[PDB]
Amino acid sequence: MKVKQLVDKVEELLSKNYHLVNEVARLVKLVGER
Amino acid sequence: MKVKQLVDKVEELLSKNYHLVNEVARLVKLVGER
Amino acid sequence: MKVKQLVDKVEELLSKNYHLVNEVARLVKLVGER
Amino acid sequence: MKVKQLVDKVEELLSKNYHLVNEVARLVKLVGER
Repeated sequence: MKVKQLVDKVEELLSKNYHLVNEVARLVKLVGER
Repeated sequence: MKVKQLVDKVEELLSKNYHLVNEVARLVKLVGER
Repeated sequence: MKVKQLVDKVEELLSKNYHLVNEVARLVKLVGER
Repeated sequence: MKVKQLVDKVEELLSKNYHLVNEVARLVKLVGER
């Protein structure tokens, strides 16, 4: 199923973005608190 | 429903991005006043 | 159609996270200088 | 919209996301060598 495969890929994309946004939030916190 | 749950997730990440971009802008302005 | 709407939102998120990460790199360089 | 349009877009997003994840890893390493 082409659409099911695409949605699987979007799900993984969204998990990767959840984690990278957390990483960025940490960097931004560290700069703020120097 | 999977697609709806993924839309909820992207919306949460869009809001988190919004506030981080705003925080970075605040910090750049402050650091530039040093 | 739910999938195309999800894909557009993921595109928006990725574009905004590119901007965020660009600005974080700029901020990190700035705080090292200033 | 055709399924093929969505598949091609999601492939583009996956490649763009790959580089985003790698840029965040690069920044996390740089900050961690504080």
